[PDB]
Amino acid sequence: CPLMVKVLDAVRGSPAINVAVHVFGKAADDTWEPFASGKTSESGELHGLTTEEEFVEGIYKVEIDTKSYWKALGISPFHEHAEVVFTANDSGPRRYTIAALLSPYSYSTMAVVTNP
Amino acid sequence: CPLMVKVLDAVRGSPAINVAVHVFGKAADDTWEPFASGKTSESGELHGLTTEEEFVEGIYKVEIDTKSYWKALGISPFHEHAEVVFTANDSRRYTIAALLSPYSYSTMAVVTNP
Amino acid sequence: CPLMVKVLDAVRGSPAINVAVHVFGKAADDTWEPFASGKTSESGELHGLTTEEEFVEGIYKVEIDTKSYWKALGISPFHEHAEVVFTANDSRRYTIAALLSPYSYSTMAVVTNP
Amino acid sequence: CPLMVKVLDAVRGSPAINVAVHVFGKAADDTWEPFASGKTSESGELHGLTTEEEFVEGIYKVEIDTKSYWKALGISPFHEHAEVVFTANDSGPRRYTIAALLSPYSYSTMAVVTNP
Repeated sequence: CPLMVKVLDAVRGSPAINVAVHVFGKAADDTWEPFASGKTSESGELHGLTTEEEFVEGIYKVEIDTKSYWKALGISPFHEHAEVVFTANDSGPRRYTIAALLSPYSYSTMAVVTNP
Repeated sequence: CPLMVKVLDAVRGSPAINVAVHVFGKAADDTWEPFASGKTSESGELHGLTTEEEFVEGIYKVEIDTKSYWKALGISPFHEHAEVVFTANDSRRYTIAALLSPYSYSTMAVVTNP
Repeated sequence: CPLMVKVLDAVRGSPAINVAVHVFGKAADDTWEPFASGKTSESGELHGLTTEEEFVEGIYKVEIDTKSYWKALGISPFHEHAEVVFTANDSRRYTIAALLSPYSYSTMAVVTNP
Repeated sequence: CPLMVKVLDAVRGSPAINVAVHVFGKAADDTWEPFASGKTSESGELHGLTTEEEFVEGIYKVEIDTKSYWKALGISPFHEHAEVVFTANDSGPRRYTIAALLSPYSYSTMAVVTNP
Protein backbone atom coordinates (compact mmCIF):
# COMPACT_ATOMS: atom_id res chain seq x y z
CA CYS A 1 0.00 0.00 0.00
CA PRO A 2 2.03 2.94 -1.33
CA LEU A 3 -0.98 5.23 -0.97
CA MET A 4 -3.53 5.27 1.85
CA VAL A 5 -6.08 7.94 2.76
CA LYS A 6 -7.57 8.33 6.24
CA VAL A 7 -10.46 10.66 7.02
CA LEU A 8 -11.81 11.63 10.45
CA ASP A 9 -14.89 13.57 11.52
CA ALA A 10 -14.19 16.24 14.17
CA VAL A 11 -17.90 16.93 14.86
CA ARG A 12 -18.68 13.38 15.87
CA GLY A 13 -15.26 12.11 17.10
CA SER A 14 -15.30 9.18 14.67
CA PRO A 15 -13.90 7.85 11.39
CA ALA A 16 -15.55 9.53 8.40
CA ILE A 17 -17.15 6.55 6.67
CA ASN A 18 -18.07 6.19 2.99
CA VAL A 19 -16.23 9.35 1.91
CA ALA A 20 -15.51 9.35 -1.82
CA VAL A 21 -11.91 9.93 -2.84
CA HIS A 22 -10.64 10.57 -6.38
CA VAL A 23 -6.94 10.58 -7.20
CA PHE A 24 -5.57 12.23 -10.38
CA GLY A 25 -2.12 12.32 -11.97
CA LYS A 26 -0.74 15.21 -13.96
CA ALA A 27 -0.27 13.96 -17.59
CA ALA A 28 2.40 14.89 -20.15
CA ASP A 29 0.41 17.89 -21.44
CA ASP A 30 -0.16 19.02 -17.82
CA THR A 31 -3.86 18.07 -17.58
CA TRP A 32 -5.23 16.10 -14.66
CA GLU A 33 -6.17 12.58 -15.54
CA PRO A 34 -7.99 10.01 -13.43
CA PHE A 35 -5.63 7.69 -11.57
CA ALA A 36 -7.67 5.85 -8.92
CA SER A 37 -10.75 6.18 -6.80
CA GLY A 38 -12.52 4.58 -3.83
CA LYS A 39 -14.40 5.28 -0.60
CA THR A 40 -13.38 5.16 3.04
CA SER A 41 -14.28 2.09 5.08
CA GLU A 42 -15.87 1.98 8.54
CA SER A 43 -12.37 2.73 9.88
CA GLY A 44 -12.25 5.96 7.81
CA GLU A 45 -9.47 4.40 5.75
CA LEU A 46 -9.07 3.84 2.04
CA HIS A 47 -6.50 1.19 1.07
CA GLY A 48 -5.77 -0.54 -2.26
CA LEU A 49 -5.86 2.55 -4.46
CA THR A 50 -2.64 1.69 -6.33
CA THR A 51 0.48 -0.55 -6.49
CA GLU A 52 4.17 0.36 -6.21
CA GLU A 53 4.55 -0.49 -9.98
CA GLU A 54 1.68 1.81 -11.11
CA PHE A 55 2.43 4.71 -8.75
CA VAL A 56 5.21 6.20 -10.79
CA GLU A 57 6.85 9.52 -10.10
CA GLY A 58 4.74 12.58 -10.81
CA ILE A 59 2.39 15.15 -9.42
CA TYR A 60 -0.81 13.77 -7.91
CA LYS A 61 -4.02 15.28 -6.59
CA VAL A 62 -6.13 13.48 -3.96
CA GLU A 63 -9.68 15.01 -3.94
CA ILE A 64 -11.74 14.10 -0.89
CA ASP A 65 -15.50 14.62 -1.36
CA THR A 66 -16.21 16.34 1.88
CA LYS A 67 -19.25 18.28 0.72
CA SER A 68 -21.30 15.15 0.03
CA TYR A 69 -20.18 13.65 3.30
CA TRP A 70 -21.51 16.62 5.32
CA LYS A 71 -24.71 17.07 3.38
CA ALA A 72 -25.76 13.47 4.07
CA LEU A 73 -25.33 14.25 7.80
CA GLY A 74 -27.59 17.32 7.54
CA ILE A 75 -24.80 19.88 7.36
CA SER A 76 -24.19 22.43 4.63
CA PRO A 77 -20.40 22.85 4.72
CA PHE A 78 -18.09 25.48 3.33
CA HIS A 79 -15.79 23.47 1.05
CA GLU A 80 -16.63 21.64 -2.17
CA HIS A 81 -13.96 19.14 -1.23
CA ALA A 82 -10.52 18.84 0.34
CA GLU A 83 -7.65 18.78 -2.14
CA VAL A 84 -4.15 17.46 -1.48
CA VAL A 85 -1.64 18.06 -4.26
CA PHE A 86 1.93 16.71 -4.07
CA THR A 87 4.85 15.29 -5.95
CA ALA A 88 5.34 11.61 -5.20
CA ASN A 89 8.22 9.10 -5.68
CA ASP A 90 10.66 11.54 -7.13
CA SER A 91 13.50 10.19 -4.96
CA GLY A 92 12.38 6.58 -5.41
CA PRO A 93 9.29 4.79 -4.10
CA ARG A 94 7.79 5.98 -0.83
CA ARG A 95 4.68 5.07 1.17
CA TYR A 96 2.24 7.95 1.66
CA THR A 97 -0.53 8.26 4.26
CA ILE A 98 -2.74 11.28 3.61
CA ALA A 99 -4.93 12.13 6.59
CA ALA A 100 -7.70 14.68 6.69
CA LEU A 101 -9.56 15.91 9.78
CA LEU A 102 -12.90 17.41 8.78
CA SER A 103 -15.20 20.08 10.23
CA PRO A 104 -17.97 21.89 8.41
CA TYR A 105 -15.95 25.13 7.95
CA SER A 106 -12.41 23.82 8.25
CA TYR A 107 -10.11 20.94 7.56
CA SER A 108 -6.60 19.95 8.44
CA THR A 109 -4.57 17.59 6.32
CA MET A 110 -1.29 15.85 7.13
CA ALA A 111 0.97 13.50 5.20
CA VAL A 112 3.25 10.85 6.63
CA VAL A 113 5.87 9.69 4.13
CA THR A 114 7.96 6.62 4.85
CA ASN A 115 10.66 4.73 3.05
CA PRO A 116 10.02 0.95 3.16
CA CYS B 1 -1.21 44.81 24.08
CA PRO B 2 1.24 42.00 24.86
CA LEU B 3 -1.33 39.20 24.80
CA MET B 4 -4.45 38.66 22.67
CA VAL B 5 -6.64 35.53 22.42
CA LYS B 6 -8.75 34.77 19.33
CA VAL B 7 -11.27 31.88 19.21
CA LEU B 8 -13.07 30.65 16.08
CA ASP B 9 -15.90 28.06 15.59
CA ALA B 10 -15.26 25.54 12.78
CA VAL B 11 -18.84 24.18 12.91
CA ARG B 12 -20.50 27.50 12.13
CA GLY B 13 -17.61 29.27 10.37
CA SER B 14 -17.78 32.19 12.78
CA PRO B 15 -16.01 33.84 15.63
CA ALA B 16 -16.62 32.09 18.90
CA ILE B 17 -18.45 34.75 20.85
CA ASN B 18 -18.71 35.03 24.67
CA VAL B 19 -16.21 32.29 25.37
CA ALA B 20 -14.66 32.53 28.79
CA VAL B 21 -10.86 32.66 28.83
CA HIS B 22 -8.73 32.42 32.00
CA VAL B 23 -5.04 33.13 32.17
CA PHE B 24 -2.87 31.83 35.04
CA GLY B 25 0.73 32.47 36.01
CA LYS B 26 2.74 29.79 37.48
CA ALA B 27 3.89 30.82 40.99
CA ALA B 28 6.55 29.99 43.58
CA ASP B 29 5.06 26.81 45.05
CA ASP B 30 4.63 25.97 41.37
CA THR B 31 0.83 26.23 41.48
CA TRP B 32 -1.27 28.06 38.92
CA GLU B 33 -2.77 31.31 40.09
CA PRO B 34 -5.26 33.53 38.29
CA PHE B 35 -3.59 36.28 36.28
CA ALA B 36 -6.30 37.71 33.97
CA SER B 37 -9.59 36.68 32.40
CA GLY B 38 -12.38 37.83 30.10
CA LYS B 39 -14.89 36.70 27.51
CA THR B 40 -14.38 36.85 23.76
CA SER B 41 -16.09 39.70 21.89
CA GLU B 42 -18.35 39.45 18.85
CA SER B 43 -15.18 39.15 16.72
CA GLY B 44 -14.01 36.20 18.82
CA GLU B 45 -11.19 38.34 20.24
CA LEU B 46 -10.17 39.12 23.75
CA HIS B 47 -7.96 42.19 24.16
CA GLY B 48 -6.76 43.97 27.25
CA LEU B 49 -5.83 40.97 29.41
CA THR B 50 -2.51 42.33 30.64
CA THR B 51 0.10 45.09 30.25
CA GLU B 52 3.75 45.13 29.22
CA GLU B 53 4.72 45.97 32.78
CA GLU B 54 2.82 43.02 34.23
CA PHE B 55 3.54 40.36 31.63
CA VAL B 56 7.03 39.44 32.78
CA GLU B 57 8.96 36.38 31.65
CA GLY B 58 7.54 33.21 33.11
CA ILE B 59 5.25 30.28 32.37
CA TYR B 60 1.60 31.04 31.60
CA LYS B 61 -1.48 28.98 30.97
CA VAL B 62 -4.45 30.13 28.88
CA GLU B 63 -7.60 28.05 29.54
CA ILE B 64 -10.43 28.46 27.00
CA ASP B 65 -13.81 27.25 28.32
CA THR B 66 -14.87 25.35 25.23
CA LYS B 67 -17.20 22.92 26.96
CA SER B 68 -19.62 25.66 28.01
CA TYR B 69 -19.51 27.16 24.51
CA TRP B 70 -20.61 23.88 22.91
CA LYS B 71 -23.17 23.14 25.59
CA ALA B 72 -24.89 26.49 24.97
CA LEU B 73 -25.13 25.51 21.32
CA GLY B 74 -26.60 22.08 22.05
CA ILE B 75 -23.58 20.21 20.78
CA SER B 76 -21.90 17.45 22.78
CA PRO B 77 -18.19 18.24 23.08
CA PHE B 78 -15.19 16.12 23.93
CA HIS B 79 -12.88 18.39 25.94
CA GLU B 80 -13.41 20.09 29.27
CA HIS B 81 -11.47 23.10 28.00
CA ALA B 82 -8.59 23.90 25.65
CA GLU B 83 -5.28 24.68 27.34
CA VAL B 84 -2.32 26.64 25.93
CA VAL B 85 0.79 26.59 28.09
CA PHE B 86 3.93 28.56 27.17
CA THR B 87 6.85 30.60 28.45
CA ALA B 88 6.96 34.31 27.78
CA ASN B 89 10.46 35.41 26.73
CA ASP B 90 11.90 38.86 26.34
CA SER B 91 13.83 39.41 23.08
CA ARG B 92 7.01 41.05 21.54
CA ARG B 93 3.25 40.54 21.06
CA TYR B 94 1.62 37.12 21.50
CA THR B 95 -1.58 36.18 19.68
CA ILE B 96 -2.98 32.86 20.75
CA ALA B 97 -5.60 31.52 18.34
CA ALA B 98 -7.78 28.47 18.79
CA LEU B 99 -9.99 26.88 16.16
CA LEU B 100 -12.75 24.84 17.82
CA SER B 101 -14.67 21.73 16.80
CA PRO B 102 -16.60 19.43 19.11
CA TYR B 103 -13.96 16.65 19.12
CA SER B 104 -10.92 18.59 17.99
CA TYR B 105 -9.12 21.88 18.29
CA SER B 106 -6.16 23.49 16.65
CA THR B 107 -4.19 26.17 18.36
CA MET B 108 -1.53 28.54 16.95
CA ALA B 109 0.72 31.23 18.42
CA VAL B 110 1.76 34.19 16.37
CA VAL B 111 4.65 36.01 18.03
CA THR B 112 5.41 39.38 16.47
CA ASN B 113 7.81 42.31 16.96
CA PRO B 114 7.64 46.11 17.58
CA CYS C 1 -14.06 43.63 0.98
CA PRO C 2 -15.93 40.40 0.18
CA LEU C 3 -12.87 38.14 0.23
CA MET C 4 -9.70 38.20 2.36
CA VAL C 5 -6.96 35.54 2.60
CA LYS C 6 -4.74 35.19 5.69
CA VAL C 7 -1.72 32.83 5.80
CA LEU C 8 0.29 31.95 8.92
CA ASP C 9 3.56 29.95 9.40
CA ALA C 10 3.41 27.34 12.20
CA VAL C 11 7.19 26.68 12.07
CA ARG C 12 8.18 30.25 12.86
CA GLY C 13 5.01 31.44 14.62
CA SER C 14 4.62 34.34 12.23
CA PRO C 15 2.56 35.64 9.39
CA ALA C 16 3.50 34.06 6.11
CA ILE C 17 4.78 37.02 4.17
CA ASN C 18 4.99 37.37 0.36
CA VAL C 19 3.06 34.20 -0.36
CA ALA C 20 1.49 34.16 -3.78
CA VAL C 21 -2.27 33.56 -3.82
CA HIS C 22 -4.31 32.93 -7.00
CA VAL C 23 -8.08 32.92 -7.16
CA PHE C 24 -9.95 31.25 -10.03
CA GLY C 25 -13.62 31.20 -11.01
CA LYS C 26 -15.08 28.19 -12.49
CA ALA C 27 -16.40 28.99 -15.99
CA ALA C 28 -18.86 27.68 -18.59
CA ASP C 29 -16.79 24.85 -20.07
CA ASP C 30 -16.20 24.09 -16.39
CA THR C 31 -12.52 25.08 -16.51
CA TRP C 32 -10.81 27.26 -13.93
CA GLU C 33 -9.96 30.74 -15.09
CA PRO C 34 -7.93 33.39 -13.28
CA PHE C 35 -10.10 35.75 -11.26
CA ALA C 36 -7.71 37.67 -8.94
CA SER C 37 -4.28 37.28 -7.38
CA GLY C 38 -1.77 38.93 -5.07
CA LYS C 39 0.92 38.29 -2.48
CA THR C 40 0.38 38.32 1.27
CA SER C 41 1.53 41.44 3.15
CA GLU C 42 3.79 41.61 6.20
CA SER C 43 0.74 40.70 8.32
CA GLY C 44 0.15 37.59 6.21
CA GLU C 45 -3.02 39.16 4.80
CA LEU C 46 -4.17 39.75 1.29
CA HIS C 47 -6.93 42.34 0.88
CA GLY C 48 -8.45 43.87 -2.20
CA LEU C 49 -8.79 40.76 -4.37
CA THR C 50 -12.31 41.46 -5.59
CA THR C 51 -15.40 43.68 -5.19
CA GLU C 52 -18.99 43.01 -4.16
CA GLU C 53 -20.10 43.68 -7.71
CA GLU C 54 -17.67 41.15 -9.18
CA PHE C 55 -17.88 38.38 -6.59
CA VAL C 56 -21.13 36.82 -7.75
CA GLU C 57 -22.43 33.45 -6.63
CA GLY C 58 -20.43 30.61 -8.11
CA ILE C 59 -17.64 28.17 -7.38
CA TYR C 60 -14.19 29.60 -6.60
CA LYS C 61 -10.78 28.17 -5.98
CA VAL C 62 -8.08 29.85 -3.89
CA GLU C 63 -4.59 28.41 -4.55
CA ILE C 64 -1.90 29.34 -2.01
CA ASP C 65 1.66 28.80 -3.33
CA THR C 66 3.06 27.13 -0.25
CA LYS C 67 5.81 25.20 -1.99
CA SER C 68 7.67 28.35 -3.02
CA TYR C 69 7.27 29.79 0.48
CA TRP C 70 8.98 26.78 2.06
CA LYS C 71 11.62 26.55 -0.62
CA ALA C 72 12.68 30.16 0.02
CA LEU C 73 13.10 29.23 3.67
CA GLY C 74 15.20 26.15 2.92
CA ILE C 75 12.59 23.73 4.18
CA SER C 76 11.47 20.71 2.16
CA PRO C 77 7.68 20.77 1.87
CA PHE C 78 5.13 18.12 1.01
CA HIS C 79 2.43 19.92 -0.99
CA GLU C 80 2.63 21.71 -4.32
CA HIS C 81 0.15 24.29 -3.03
CA ALA C 82 -2.82 24.51 -0.68
CA GLU C 83 -6.22 24.65 -2.37
CA VAL C 84 -9.50 26.01 -0.95
CA VAL C 85 -12.55 25.38 -3.11
CA PHE C 86 -16.01 26.71 -2.19
CA THR C 87 -19.27 28.16 -3.45
CA ALA C 88 -20.08 31.78 -2.78
CA ASN C 89 -23.72 32.18 -1.72
CA ASP C 90 -25.80 35.30 -1.32
CA SER C 91 -27.79 35.45 1.95
CA ARG C 92 -21.40 38.36 3.49
CA ARG C 93 -17.62 38.57 3.98
CA TYR C 94 -15.37 35.53 3.52
CA THR C 95 -12.04 35.20 5.34
CA ILE C 96 -10.04 32.22 4.26
CA ALA C 97 -7.21 31.39 6.66
CA ALA C 98 -4.49 28.81 6.20
CA LEU C 99 -2.02 27.66 8.82
CA LEU C 100 1.08 26.19 7.16
CA SER C 101 3.55 23.50 8.16
CA PRO C 102 5.89 21.62 5.84
CA TYR C 103 3.83 18.39 5.82
CA SER C 104 0.47 19.71 6.96
CA TYR C 105 -1.91 22.60 6.67
CA SER C 106 -5.13 23.60 8.31
CA THR C 107 -7.57 25.87 6.62
CA MET C 108 -10.64 27.69 8.04
CA ALA C 109 -13.36 29.90 6.58
CA VAL C 110 -14.94 32.60 8.64
CA VAL C 111 -18.13 33.84 6.99
CA THR C 112 -19.52 37.00 8.56
CA ASN C 113 -22.43 39.42 8.08
CA PRO C 114 -22.99 43.19 7.48
CA CYS D 1 -6.69 -0.70 24.86
CA PRO D 2 -9.24 1.79 26.20
CA LEU D 3 -6.73 4.62 25.85
CA MET D 4 -4.23 5.15 23.04
CA VAL D 5 -2.24 8.27 22.14
CA LYS D 6 -0.85 8.95 18.66
CA VAL D 7 1.54 11.79 17.89
CA LEU D 8 2.67 13.01 14.47
CA ASP D 9 5.34 15.51 13.40
CA ALA D 10 4.13 18.01 10.77
CA VAL D 11 7.65 19.40 10.08
CA ARG D 12 9.08 16.06 9.06
CA GLY D 13 5.97 14.17 7.83
CA SER D 14 6.57 11.30 10.24
CA PRO D 15 5.45 9.71 13.51
CA ALA D 16 6.75 11.66 16.51
CA ILE D 17 8.89 9.02 18.22
CA ASN D 18 9.87 8.84 21.90
CA VAL D 19 7.46 11.58 22.99
CA ALA D 20 6.75 11.43 26.73
CA VAL D 21 3.11 11.31 27.75
CA HIS D 22 1.74 11.68 31.29
CA VAL D 23 -1.90 10.98 32.11
CA PHE D 24 -3.55 12.32 35.29
CA GLY D 25 -6.95 11.74 36.89
CA LYS D 26 -8.87 14.31 38.89
CA ALA D 27 -9.09 12.98 42.52
CA ALA D 28 -11.88 13.37 45.08
CA ASP D 29 -10.50 16.69 46.38
CA ASP D 30 -10.15 17.92 42.76
CA THR D 31 -6.34 17.69 42.52
CA TRP D 32 -4.62 16.04 39.59
CA GLU D 33 -3.03 12.75 40.46
CA PRO D 34 -0.75 10.59 38.34
CA PHE D 35 -2.63 7.88 36.47
CA ALA D 36 -0.28 6.46 33.81
CA SER D 37 2.69 7.39 31.70
CA GLY D 38 4.72 6.16 28.72
CA LYS D 39 6.44 7.22 25.49
CA THR D 40 5.46 6.93 21.85
CA SER D 41 6.92 4.10 19.80
CA GLU D 42 8.50 4.31 16.34
CA SER D 43 4.92 4.39 15.00
CA GLY D 44 4.19 7.52 17.08
CA GLU D 45 1.76 5.45 19.14
CA LEU D 46 1.48 4.81 22.84
CA HIS D 47 -0.54 1.72 23.80
CA GLY D 48 -0.93 -0.14 27.12
CA LEU D 49 -1.43 2.90 29.34
CA THR D 50 -4.42 1.43 31.20
CA THR D 51 -7.06 -1.36 31.35
CA GLU D 52 -10.85 -1.17 31.07
CA GLU D 53 -11.06 -2.09 34.83
CA GLU D 54 -8.69 0.71 35.97
CA PHE D 55 -9.97 3.42 33.63
CA VAL D 56 -12.98 4.35 35.68
CA GLU D 57 -15.23 7.30 35.00
CA GLY D 58 -13.74 10.70 35.73
CA ILE D 59 -11.92 13.68 34.34
CA TYR D 60 -8.52 12.94 32.83
CA LYS D 61 -5.66 15.03 31.52
CA VAL D 62 -3.24 13.69 28.88
CA GLU D 63 -0.05 15.87 28.87
CA ILE D 64 2.15 15.37 25.81
CA ASP D 65 5.73 16.60 26.29
CA THR D 66 6.10 18.44 23.05
CA LYS D 67 8.72 20.92 24.22
CA SER D 68 11.33 18.23 24.91
CA TYR D 69 10.52 16.57 21.63
CA TRP D 70 11.25 19.74 19.62
CA LYS D 71 14.31 20.78 21.57
CA ALA D 72 16.03 17.45 20.86
CA LEU D 73 15.46 18.15 17.14
CA GLY D 74 17.09 21.59 17.41
CA ILE D 75 13.86 23.58 17.60
CA SER D 76 12.77 25.96 20.33
CA PRO D 77 8.97 25.64 20.25
CA PHE D 78 6.21 27.78 21.65
CA HIS D 79 4.33 25.35 23.92
CA GLU D 80 5.51 23.70 27.13
CA HIS D 81 3.36 20.74 26.18
CA ALA D 82 0.04 19.81 24.61
CA GLU D 83 -2.76 19.18 27.09
CA VAL D 84 -5.95 17.22 26.42
CA VAL D 85 -8.53 17.33 29.20
CA PHE D 86 -11.77 15.32 29.00
CA THR D 87 -14.37 13.36 30.87
CA ALA D 88 -14.15 9.66 30.11
CA ASN D 89 -16.49 6.65 30.58
CA ASP D 90 -19.36 8.57 32.04
CA SER D 91 -21.89 6.71 29.86
CA GLY D 92 -20.10 3.38 30.30
CA PRO D 93 -16.73 2.22 28.98
CA ARG D 94 -15.48 3.68 25.71
CA ARG D 95 -12.25 3.39 23.71
CA TYR D 96 -10.41 6.68 23.23
CA THR D 97 -7.75 7.53 20.64
CA ILE D 98 -6.15 10.91 21.30
CA ALA D 99 -4.16 12.18 18.32
CA ALA D 100 -1.93 15.21 18.23
CA LEU D 101 -0.35 16.79 15.16
CA LEU D 102 2.64 18.89 16.16
CA SER D 103 4.39 21.96 14.73
CA PRO D 104 6.77 24.25 16.56
CA TYR D 105 4.17 27.05 17.02
CA SER D 106 0.95 25.09 16.72
CA TYR D 107 -0.76 21.82 17.39
CA SER D 108 -4.02 20.18 16.52
CA THR D 109 -5.56 17.46 18.62
CA MET D 110 -8.45 15.14 17.80
CA ALA D 111 -10.22 12.39 19.72
CA VAL D 112 -11.96 9.36 18.28
CA VAL D 113 -14.31 7.72 20.77
CA THR D 114 -15.78 4.30 20.04
CA ASN D 115 -18.07 1.92 21.83
CA PRO D 116 -16.71 -1.66 21.70
